[PDB]
Amino acid sequence: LQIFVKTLTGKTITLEVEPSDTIENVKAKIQDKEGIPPDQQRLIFAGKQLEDGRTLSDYNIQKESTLHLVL
Ligand SMILES: [Cl-]
Repeated sequence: LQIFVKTLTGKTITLEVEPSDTIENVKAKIQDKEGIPPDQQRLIFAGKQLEDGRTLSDYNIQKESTLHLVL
């Protein structure tokens, strides 16, 4: 599954994940890519706040979906 994550400057991160990856797993991938600590990351998809212990499939996140890092 390929997804995009936009940082707070609009920089695009491209990630490879599985549909049942947790948001915690995605946060670790963003940390590796950009150095942003997971506890400072807050992710939104289609206006929905994503929780660390839930999965991408729980939120209907699909191929080429874009997630946003927010304050
Ligand atoms: Cl896992």
